[PDB]
Amino acid sequence: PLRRQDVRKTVDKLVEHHIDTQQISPYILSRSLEDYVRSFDSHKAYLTQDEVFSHAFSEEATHPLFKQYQEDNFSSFKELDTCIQQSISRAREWRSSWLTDSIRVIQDKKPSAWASSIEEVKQRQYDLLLSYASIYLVKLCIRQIENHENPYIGINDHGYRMSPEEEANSFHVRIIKSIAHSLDAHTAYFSQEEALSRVDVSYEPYGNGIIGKITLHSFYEQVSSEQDLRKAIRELQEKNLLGLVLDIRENTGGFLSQAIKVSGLFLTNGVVVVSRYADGSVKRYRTISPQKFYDGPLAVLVSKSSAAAAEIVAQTLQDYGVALIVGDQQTYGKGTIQHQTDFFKVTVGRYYSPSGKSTQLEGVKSDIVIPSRYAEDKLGERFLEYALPADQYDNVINDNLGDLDINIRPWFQKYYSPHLQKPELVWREMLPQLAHNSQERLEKNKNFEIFVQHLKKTNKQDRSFGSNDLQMEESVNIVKDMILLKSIS
Amino acid sequence: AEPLRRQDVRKTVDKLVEHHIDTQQISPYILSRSLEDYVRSFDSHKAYLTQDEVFSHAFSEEATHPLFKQYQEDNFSSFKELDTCIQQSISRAREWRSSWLTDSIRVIQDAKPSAWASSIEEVKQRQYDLLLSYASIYLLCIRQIENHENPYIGINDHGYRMSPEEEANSFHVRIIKSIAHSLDAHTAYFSQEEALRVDVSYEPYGNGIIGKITLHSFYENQVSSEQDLRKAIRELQEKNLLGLVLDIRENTGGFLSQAIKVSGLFLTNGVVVVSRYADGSVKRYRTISPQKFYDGPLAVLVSKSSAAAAEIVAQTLQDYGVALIVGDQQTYGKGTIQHQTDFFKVTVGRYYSPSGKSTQLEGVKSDIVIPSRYAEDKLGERFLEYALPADQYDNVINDNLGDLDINIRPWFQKYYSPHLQKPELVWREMLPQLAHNSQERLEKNKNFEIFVQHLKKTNKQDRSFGSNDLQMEESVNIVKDMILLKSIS
Repeated sequence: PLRRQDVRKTVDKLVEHHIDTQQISPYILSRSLEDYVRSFDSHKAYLTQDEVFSHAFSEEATHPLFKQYQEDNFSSFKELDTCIQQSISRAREWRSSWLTDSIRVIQDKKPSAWASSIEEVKQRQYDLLLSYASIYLVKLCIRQIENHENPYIGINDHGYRMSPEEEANSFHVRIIKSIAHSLDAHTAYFSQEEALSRVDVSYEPYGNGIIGKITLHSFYEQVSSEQDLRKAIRELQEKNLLGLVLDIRENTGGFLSQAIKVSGLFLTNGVVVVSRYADGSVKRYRTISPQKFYDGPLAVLVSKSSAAAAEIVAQTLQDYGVALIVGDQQTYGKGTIQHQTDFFKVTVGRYYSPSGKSTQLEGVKSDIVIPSRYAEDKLGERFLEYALPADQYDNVINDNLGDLDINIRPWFQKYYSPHLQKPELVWREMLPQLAHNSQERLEKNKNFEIFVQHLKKTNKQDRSFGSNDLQMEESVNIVKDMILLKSIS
Repeated sequence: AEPLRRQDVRKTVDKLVEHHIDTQQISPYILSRSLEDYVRSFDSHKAYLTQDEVFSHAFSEEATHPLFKQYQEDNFSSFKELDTCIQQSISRAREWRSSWLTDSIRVIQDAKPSAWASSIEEVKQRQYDLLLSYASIYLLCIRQIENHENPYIGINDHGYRMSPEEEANSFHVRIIKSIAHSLDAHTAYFSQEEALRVDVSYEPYGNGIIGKITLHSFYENQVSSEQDLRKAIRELQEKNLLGLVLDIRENTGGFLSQAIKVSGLFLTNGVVVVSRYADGSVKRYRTISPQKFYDGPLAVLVSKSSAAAAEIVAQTLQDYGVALIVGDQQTYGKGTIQHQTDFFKVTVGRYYSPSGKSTQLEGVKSDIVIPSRYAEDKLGERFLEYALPADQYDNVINDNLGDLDINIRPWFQKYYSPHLQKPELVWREMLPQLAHNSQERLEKNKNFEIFVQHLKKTNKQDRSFGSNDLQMEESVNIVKDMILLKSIS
């Protein structure tokens, strides 16, 4: 199936629900041609810049796509899939001669620019197998770089060449997946064929009480992220809980449903997160009794790998000023919404915190910087190939209850609005004092001084920074300061 | 220069025992030890003699019974007998070495007992195991290990055989030094041939800082340990000095005059240290204006190596309860005074803390235990030969003025007694809360638990405990609790 005409109808099912773009344009197409050459190959060893350019970026290559797309032609694309074969044919053969001298092969870089000279295309295709070769630490190997090279032939799962009609899928599947990507970073296309269908807890003694350390790896869902934290915090309160550090440095996300649930543990009433979509808006409220489960100093420890769901919690607990966000200066920065539907996984709406500030290309900003593992690594959505720009929404901290029906809306006014959570000042007030001490503590810490060098690869001299969690130890020290500072106010 | 006759040794000793603390008369008991110390001074590893050769020449009544009376007659037979036997084994062990030299390549092989060997062969192995020891550290010896024994056989530094007097000279010296050692641990003779600051750092804590100060010694120019401390503290008081750690882990003593002045920076008025010589007693007052130089929480970090003036400061500050002693379970235990006068050092008296407790041999006890690098090692006064026993003296915290002449007390009744330093209770009450938190914090720390293993050499895998002072980091944490525990009161 999947004849040439299937693609134009396939995408119009998608674009109508897409978040920012709802109509194809040559701007989308020029990159639709690029993602074709970036899904294959991600190592840039098959082609020459000149060869890439003339077939991927020449005006003869870039601007006839329209109207060709509407026209279903795909010649500029078909020559590219013809041009790759020539590069493909060259690769295999080069390797055939090395099979002969295999013993020599055994002996033991993404410029975003392909090699200018063909003999340099040689050397890297030559230095390509070295990746999979040196991981151990050939026949078994050579297939691992060919199985993903073969869909441009029409190959079966196991190796047999299939009919042109089932060879027609791959050229047309990889023209649509190369389209879904160009719209934005978080949308790929899924074929039916591809559509086959907890919490660490520790504490440290301090004064006549303790400081809680809780690591949450993801928002999952009587056992959930909300439930286990409740179990932990309550168990800690047996000991005199004086402060709390919340670790989401490795939280790669989870249920939005749980992000609201966790956030409500440190809030009384009010909006937690807002998301518009293509049309409308929904302010996902949080309603709880006057009691907050944990009412005290709270430090949220994050990293560049902290995710959307984690960022939503961090950004929201920051706007209400019940939590100081410590860790890397900026979180991952994922603030978009993706949904299913075969098969599309498309970005449809933007996330917003109660203050209307978004986490889309900038993340949750840290009030106190504590560099994590990924500090010197370029990690974040901003570096994904097609990431959407940042926006902001109206501030909703004081809720007008303005997005409801007038049957329920009065009910809020009487019982939800008067006990609305007021953003706090006490913790963000002592912030310039806390940031000063942290900076001084880190500079005077030898282990942390080493850890910084170690990230910058300037640790020519070999030093060890111990076996303690350095990012956590500082966060504990920040909470120790918060407690004492409050105790003298 | 001058050699020494038989009659000289006794004359020199009489000069040595004139103002000794516990012994002013040479008894046979003291002489028996001097003969025992003679072999041990020569043979440290017990690798030259047999049990009997040892036992018969020193330990036997033929060896040790006639000692006292012979000594009065200025005769030293048993020493000459022993020295002769020493000379035999030396010559005996050297003709063994000569053969070991021929086959030297084999010697390069690197594949303290309670009692001497009960057979020549058992010695012959230890003598061989000695070469093992010297070669094993590598990672020649035949001459290096001769230097110790050469002056026993009449061989000088350069190796030329000395005159009968020059041999009798060195022989008499070795006797005297052995009689000296046998009086007590710190009395020593020196033959006429022999012989011829403050680290400051701070850690930020809340709206102020905690000061770390390392005092390597009590030195007394324009600079002393006291003045450097005053300057250190005053510079620290520019920032808000909330707490203070005083480090003396590697302090081995120094001037008593500085110990009095250092300890008086944290005390208002009263006795700091009491001295008792063979006759009479002295009270070292500290009269400062009621203004303490430093008024606040104070942790004093100590170790097994800390002595002896360092102990005086540590225990005096402990008795008034202005300082908590943290560190090793016990200090060195040096609680005696050495006078220096062809010169010798005589232990002439004992020191006492104001409460009347001696630092010997029990040392100063830490209120909170933070094991140092000597934690597994056996280090203290009690492990030295002929160490003197522990004593006790009257308490003086309520100062009699009884040691002053009766016509000078009027001043001290008028301006000194009404303002005595009263022992403080504020900090010693925190002790159980502090000791509990300190114990838990260490056990929950990975680096410190690795460090403890590293001491017992249980760190089979090479795990690093980091490049930070673990004992200081904890000492700061103890002060951090002390500040909070006071802020709530």
